[PDB]
Amino acid sequence: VTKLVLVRHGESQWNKENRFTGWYDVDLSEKGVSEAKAAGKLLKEEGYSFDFAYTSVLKRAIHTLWNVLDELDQAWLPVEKSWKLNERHYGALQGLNKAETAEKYGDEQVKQWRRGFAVTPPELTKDDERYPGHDPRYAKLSEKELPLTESLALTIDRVIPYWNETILPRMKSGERVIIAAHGNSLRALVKYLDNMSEEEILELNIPTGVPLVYEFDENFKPLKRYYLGNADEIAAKAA
Amino acid sequence: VTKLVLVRHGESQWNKENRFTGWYDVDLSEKGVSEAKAAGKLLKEEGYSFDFAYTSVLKRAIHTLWNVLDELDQAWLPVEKSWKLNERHYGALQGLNKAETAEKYGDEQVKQWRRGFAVTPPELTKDDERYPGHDPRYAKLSEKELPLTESLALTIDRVIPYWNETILPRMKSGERVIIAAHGNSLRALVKYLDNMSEEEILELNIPTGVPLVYEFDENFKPLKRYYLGNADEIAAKAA
Ligand SMILES: [Cl-]
Repeated sequence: VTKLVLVRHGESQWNKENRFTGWYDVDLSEKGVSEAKAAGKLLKEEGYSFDFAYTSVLKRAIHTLWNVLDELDQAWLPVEKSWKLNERHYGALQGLNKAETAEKYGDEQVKQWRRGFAVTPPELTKDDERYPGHDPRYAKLSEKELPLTESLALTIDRVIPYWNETILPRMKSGERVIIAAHGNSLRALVKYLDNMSEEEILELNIPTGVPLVYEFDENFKPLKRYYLGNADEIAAKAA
Repeated sequence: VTKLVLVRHGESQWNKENRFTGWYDVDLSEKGVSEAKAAGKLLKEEGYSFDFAYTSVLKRAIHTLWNVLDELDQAWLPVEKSWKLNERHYGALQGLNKAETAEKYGDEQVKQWRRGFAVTPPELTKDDERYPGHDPRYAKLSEKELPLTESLALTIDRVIPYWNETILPRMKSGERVIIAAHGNSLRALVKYLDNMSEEEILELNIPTGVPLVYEFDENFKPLKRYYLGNADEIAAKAA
């Protein structure tokens, strides 16, 4: 049995401001730093250690991973940082306040923009300051890879091949992997591993700062998955 | 003209205790964290940015690099962490107090153990708790690669091939490199780049927390090297 550990980052400064974030590279709040450190200490105490780590190119995830690795005394671990694990891109909604947006355009419209499976937020133009093409960390991306907007469906289209092309082959080689990433790139991955429908994934929100452990059989079929930590605290956070 | 930036980490807790450190994985003090952050801010203000970073597997160097990358807003940068950039291994002296050692064995003997070019500190045995073979981050090393002790000469024997086999080819490919490392692994590299003799390198101490910039010609021969920062502060630190 091979284990995989997933961790969603904690509170960012834009979560405190209630803003759509997407690929905007906002930092963790002090509270989200504390959540990362608590997750790493809990992993140590439950006896987990790793051989390799994946994360995104967004600092709220990278800093989560760095804090977890420090609590494990594994700052030396090999790390790969990939845009393919980035949060869903929120198009022209990036930076707007969610409550103000719901007031101006309607609650139902925001519910569709946030959670309709293949519904896309309104698009950026390439001349917008927020277009990823202007940012040096995406220098190697093609037009087609640079998003103007993403739904969960489009997020799935880029996270699952990376899982299949890169992360899963490394696990098959016997390496113990940790992934530190984001709400919708982890909803994408969990939808796939758990064979969930569109209707099922609609309801799922992964709790922040909570280790999610997958067990895989000899054929790398998932056998079970579970959270580490205080059950009442975690289940509340998942709501 | 291609540029390379070197940075030595700052004060560790064992530097404050005046202890031989070597491969012992001690953390930065608050003062050494501040030095890392100051070096990164200075690099930003002087207009430097990077495409790739190398460091050791020792957290005082890794944490220096992480703080520098945060000040540059390049936490997303690809990082390679290699034991081949580790500090010189201090053998059985690791953990001892330098002043107590000089008292018990003599000042001249400690001067030879610290700085005789090919003089080796007294050796560990493989059963010692400090033997690197017991530590998971060296799992892939051979007996021959696991040190019992190192002189500067032996440090050179492992740092320069890594430069020639790995770092320099990446620079030739047009990538802007930063290296965050240690006193004697950087003395090894500077001896080589500056074509210094044994007598010359004896005197050289690279100041901590100070960007050292190399310029390379079209044939990757070094053309010049210089420090960034306040000259009086740096020259004092170099003493
Ligand atoms: Cl890293």
